[PDB]
Amino acid sequence: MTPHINAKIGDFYPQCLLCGDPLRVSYIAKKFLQDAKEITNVRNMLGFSGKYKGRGISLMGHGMGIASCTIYVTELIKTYQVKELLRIGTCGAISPKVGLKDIIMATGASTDSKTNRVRFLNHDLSATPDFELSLRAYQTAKRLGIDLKVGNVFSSDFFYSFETHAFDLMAKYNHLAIEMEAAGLYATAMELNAKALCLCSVSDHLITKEALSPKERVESFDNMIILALEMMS
Amino acid sequence: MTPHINAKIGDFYPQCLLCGDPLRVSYIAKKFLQDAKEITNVRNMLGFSGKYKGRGISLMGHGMGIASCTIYVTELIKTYQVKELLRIGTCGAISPKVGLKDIIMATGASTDSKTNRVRFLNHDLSATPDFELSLRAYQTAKRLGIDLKVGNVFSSDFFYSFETHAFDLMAKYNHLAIEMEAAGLYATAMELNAKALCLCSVSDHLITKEALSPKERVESFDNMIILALEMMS
Amino acid sequence: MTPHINAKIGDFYPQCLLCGDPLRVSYIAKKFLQDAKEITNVRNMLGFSGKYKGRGISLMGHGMGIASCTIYVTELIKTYQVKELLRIGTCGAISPKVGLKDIIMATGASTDSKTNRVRFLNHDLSATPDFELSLRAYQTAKRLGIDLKVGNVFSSDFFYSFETHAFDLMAKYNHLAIEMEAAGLYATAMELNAKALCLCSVSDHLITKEALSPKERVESFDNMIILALEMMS
Amino acid sequence: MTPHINAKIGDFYPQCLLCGDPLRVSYIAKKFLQDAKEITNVRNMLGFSGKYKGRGISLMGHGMGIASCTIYVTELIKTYQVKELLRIGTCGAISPKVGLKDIIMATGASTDSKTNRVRFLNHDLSATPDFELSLRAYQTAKRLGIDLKVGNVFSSDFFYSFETHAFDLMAKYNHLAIEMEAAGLYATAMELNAKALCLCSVSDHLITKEALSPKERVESFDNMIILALEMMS
Amino acid sequence: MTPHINAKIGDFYPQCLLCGDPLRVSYIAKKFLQDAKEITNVRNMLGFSGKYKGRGISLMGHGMGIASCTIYVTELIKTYQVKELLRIGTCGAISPKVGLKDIIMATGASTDSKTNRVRFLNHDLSATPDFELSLRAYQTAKRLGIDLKVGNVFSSDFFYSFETHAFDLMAKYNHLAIEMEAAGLYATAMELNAKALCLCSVSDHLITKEALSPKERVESFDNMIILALEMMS
Amino acid sequence: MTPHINAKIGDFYPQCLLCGDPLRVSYIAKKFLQDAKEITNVRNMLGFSGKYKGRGISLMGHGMGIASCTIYVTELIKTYQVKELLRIGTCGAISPKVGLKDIIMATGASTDSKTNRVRFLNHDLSATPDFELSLRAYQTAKRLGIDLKVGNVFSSDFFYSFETHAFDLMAKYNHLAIEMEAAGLYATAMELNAKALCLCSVSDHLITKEALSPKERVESFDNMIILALEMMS
Ligand SMILES: Clc1nc(SCc2ccccc2)c2[nH]cnc2n1
Ligand SMILES: Clc1nc(SCc2ccccc2)c2[nH]cnc2n1
Ligand SMILES: Clc1nc(SCc2ccccc2)c2[nH]cnc2n1
Repeated sequence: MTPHINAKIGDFYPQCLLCGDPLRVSYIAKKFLQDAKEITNVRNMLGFSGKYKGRGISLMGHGMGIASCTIYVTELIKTYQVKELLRIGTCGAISPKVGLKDIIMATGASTDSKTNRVRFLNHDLSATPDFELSLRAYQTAKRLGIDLKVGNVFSSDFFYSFETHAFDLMAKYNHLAIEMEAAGLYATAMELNAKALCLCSVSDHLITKEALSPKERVESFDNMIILALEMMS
Repeated sequence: MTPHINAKIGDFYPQCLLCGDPLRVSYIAKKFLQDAKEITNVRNMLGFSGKYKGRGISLMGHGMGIASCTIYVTELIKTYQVKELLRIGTCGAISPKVGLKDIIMATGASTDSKTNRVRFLNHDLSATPDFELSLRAYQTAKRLGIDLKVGNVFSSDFFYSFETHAFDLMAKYNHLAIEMEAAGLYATAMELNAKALCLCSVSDHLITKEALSPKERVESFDNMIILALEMMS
Repeated sequence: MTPHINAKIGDFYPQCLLCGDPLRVSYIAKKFLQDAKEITNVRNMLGFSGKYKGRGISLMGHGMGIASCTIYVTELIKTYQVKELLRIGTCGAISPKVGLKDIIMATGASTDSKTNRVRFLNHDLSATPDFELSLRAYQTAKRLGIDLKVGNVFSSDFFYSFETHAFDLMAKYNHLAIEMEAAGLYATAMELNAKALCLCSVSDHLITKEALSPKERVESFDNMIILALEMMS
Repeated sequence: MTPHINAKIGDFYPQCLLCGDPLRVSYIAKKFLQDAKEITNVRNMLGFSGKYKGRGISLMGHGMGIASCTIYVTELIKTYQVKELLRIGTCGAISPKVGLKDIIMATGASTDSKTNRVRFLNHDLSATPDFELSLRAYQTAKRLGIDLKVGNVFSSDFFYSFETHAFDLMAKYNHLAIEMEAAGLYATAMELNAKALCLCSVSDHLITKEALSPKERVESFDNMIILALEMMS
Repeated sequence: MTPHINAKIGDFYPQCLLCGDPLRVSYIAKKFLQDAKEITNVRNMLGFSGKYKGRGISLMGHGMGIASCTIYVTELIKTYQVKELLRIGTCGAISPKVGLKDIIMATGASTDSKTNRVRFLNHDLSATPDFELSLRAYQTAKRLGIDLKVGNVFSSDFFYSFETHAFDLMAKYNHLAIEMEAAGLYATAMELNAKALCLCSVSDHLITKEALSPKERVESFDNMIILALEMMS
Repeated sequence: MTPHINAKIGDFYPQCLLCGDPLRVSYIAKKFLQDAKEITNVRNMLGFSGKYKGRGISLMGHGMGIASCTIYVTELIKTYQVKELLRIGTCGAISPKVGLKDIIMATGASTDSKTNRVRFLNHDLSATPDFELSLRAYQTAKRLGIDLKVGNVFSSDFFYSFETHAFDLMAKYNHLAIEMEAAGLYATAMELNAKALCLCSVSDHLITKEALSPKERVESFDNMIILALEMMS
């Protein structure tokens, strides 16, 4: 066991879906998995293992922000032997190319965090997902007829940004939305030689000023959840 | 009313005790408060309002990491009108000046985060608590017979550090322990003109490798809890 | 029409293949294109327009280094209306996952340059290629029987590195090879909403010290050239 | 002896008051100490030892700026065995919370200097005073009926700032005034395990545009001087 | 031989003139040198050796940007034994002190590159030329009656700057013009204990909006070329 | 008229000689000037005006450190209309190219300070002297039979360095000696369009550990003083 996960070694399948919200994770387990079992619950951060269309898959909450996400992903890889990590989170749209509830695949995660400079020689680590997972997401979305939006996200240490004046510049450089964990997921999976990808659905729109309720952030994104389950089967 | 808290405006008392672990918040509510009511539970991050010696006291979990802590503290101040925020938690000791079950009061929080540079003109923000609250902590601790250890902590973006070789230098510069949120708590409270303080309990020494027993950990944390509840009376 | 290119507006096809060495551009024009016409030669940096399997294709040299590459790519997009830019070249391998005559597709370009910090709010820009172009490269490579190696490259301001001790850490974080322009190609193309990609051929392994023979180098580079010309068809 | 102090070892008492201006130091010796002796004068930087209410106390000039202050404080601690260092300087008010000639106690010293990044792993050192000295200053001011203003100061390498547009932001983050040495005093005393505190009286007001003459900067601050002498007795 | 120069050891004279444009180098060889021989041509980057007034002198192209220039200068010094390197390039005027086609001697080369921080402890390397070469240029210009403008240049990684709003500030700090290689020439020659100087003629004026054609950038600067040849004889 | 200088406007001649030590300024006034009058003494930082060979010459102390030097130099230029500023002092040699009683002329001043980044867009300012003044120094030194050693110095915020292991790298890059103000003198004078230069005398070699005798130190410094006074004639 680890300080933040109280499952047994082997309780996790090698493929794991992730959300920051452990209640979205619980929602997915109850609605979409067969024979789902809760396998961890330290700090109320739930994780589960179950089956989708006969294939074992795990689910795990990763909390909010790069530091939190790095903790759980690090332990999932090094202790629990997880090989493929698919984040399915929420994000704030800053580009006019996307609308509320669109699903974005993050081809790269820019950041205002210092974590990657600390990791990577004080240089610019371009944090990126595994290409095969990215390809699988693209192909599965096409097979399902889901309009997958593809581009960079900006992973911030701030939900309440001090730099909103810079969002248009971010969008000009192909950042479709802002969230807070992808760059940490990506850099941890690069560190540890694991396969990771980040999808996020648009829960807030900074141009149109739209925002979903907390309940809607759990329940409104079945399309992104089903996309994730299909690509992992 | 916010994406991360679903309490009604007015549910929070203006004095709030915070922990990273929402189950520790739950423990405090059930064991130490009278008439405790759960008031928020988005993302399983529990908060409560109750009374201690007739005085209204709120409790809120804030998760792991500066970014997570900054979300909750910002919303508590700006939406729920919280005025005093007392963070309690455990911390890994790195200084020979502290030992097991010591309680540290952080009069400064250094960091490897980029957040305060983003907040503060790319310069060095000295992240400090409210002085009156620190004085209140010192006077209450003396009246309870607690020998408070006072110094800096180091707030890291990394639980699994890449710089363990630097702990000794940290200790030389009067950093007694490492944790992961104090600098964000303090910078947010300075931004927003609120009173904040961080106390942390030594259950593990990262240098000597000494660790408390599980019943000593419960006992040590209860002493902290009482110190915190007494200074909010 | 620009200080560095003396072609007439309209001389460039909207799809352009790029190399750092203008003599390699010349080699490609004479060996692989039909009706090739030299269209620019300022500073001896040659560019050409010709046809491959009836399709119009342009070629342009860009010199060595992010700053040099950014000049040419900017002018090609903004003045000559180039829309797709495929960079091919050699790169020094640093990862045990690649070997001699492997072809790498860079889905991210890290850097020791300050350019992307200057472009991007002093934060970390994740410099990434156009996803559709990368997918086109992967599908074309499979149809030609090429096993494309996909990962990051590190774009350095230094040919003669002062940080050779850091190559292993670079490789750990999924940097397969080092070159000197991809991060600038990618950042310029994101700035200007153009589609860009970088492929590089392994003729030298900087770790194992293995090197191709001069006829193997020609042979390896021709395979790249054909892959590039086929994806622009 | 040291390059910058020509006193004998043992000439300094373990408690020392500091000013940047050696003529304020001389003023204090003549007006407030019994049997004051000049004990050092290299570079015209005067230092003294004498008695206040029967208790031995020393005085020393530290010149202007972090670099200058670091030199004298370093030598006072390592060669002359000084244990408690109380800076009593001047500062420029940037916050509407304070007026001309108010006395500020610096709970922390933010800075635009690079010295603490050079000292502290290129991270953010939150430079802070010794808590017991801070407490003593608070209690002595109360006993004397002095209205001690308490908060952060910003220690700058610039008296003539290039960033006056940022002063309101500084004040929002609880920086009451700007001066040029506290962060260096604090970081040197943290380095060397000594007790330090910075008090400063407001000699310039950046909101009301007030400014004292050079003579007034020596002679107008008896209240802060007497506060210092009382807390050290 | 080196990867970027295919001359024999000894083909270069110890004194070498440099331009970024290998066609300006070729122009000088044909128009001004006796018995000029082309001695290198990798990547179309021409170099020559010939005689001026009986004295052997070499010429070499260095391409565009600090990274490119660093490659050729490094190899010229370490392999080809070049002792004195005189850059005679072009630049964009940002100061009202100079006009189109003025000749500037760069007493120092500021930069937005990270290369010197990577070279020099992450501190500020003030990149400067050899004083004796500077003196020789001053004296030769006086003997020839050429009005040599003297001050700093700013060496940028950007020809198309994202910071034009800062050019007036640059000019205030005695930066007469902007170019892209001097800081790299200067830092490489400091690294390797060689003598270097940068002269540049104004080919673009950012205040008056003037700009020369590509042909004029080769042919309009005989005065700077003859100055260079005279100081090296 | 300023917080740090109490001379009357007009008391300063437009040519000023500067030293960090005000007692050295005093020494020069009494030994080398005619009709010397003390004109300022705030903080014991003495300044004088007198004549040398009938020419009016001012002297001013500037203290230790870039921040201290910048205060005095700014006030001298902006309030007292000083136009030429010649700094003389001692410096610790770090290069094998210089030895005891050599005099160095600093044609560049590197630094570990953040001041020039704050002044100059967060980029690298190459801090350089006025060229005409440097030429005047070189011509006067030759006429007096002095073999001036010309190169960079390193201006540090630290007298007691934390980076002594880096002195050799400093020396490699043509830093002949270390001192603590030249970069600030030079940056202030470039900001304000004044002519400045720094000469420093080698009385200590920080590598070889050789040191002058106290009478050799007086003798060496007098030779400097005469060189300075002669170039201001
Ligand atoms: Cl950093 C980030 N920002 C947002 S919207 C920020 C936002 C804040 C205030 C007002 C409007 C919008 C997110 N929505 C889901 N994940 C997210 N991550
Ligand atoms: Cl950095 C600093 N600034 C000031 S007022 C700066 C100031 C400069 C120009 C005009 C008005 C005010 C101080 N007064 C006493 N100590 C101090 N330290
Ligand atoms: Cl960085 C640099 N910039 C310029 S003018 C830039 C410029 C760009 C766009 C429009 C007007 C001017 C140069 N001219 C010769 N060398 C040079 N180096």
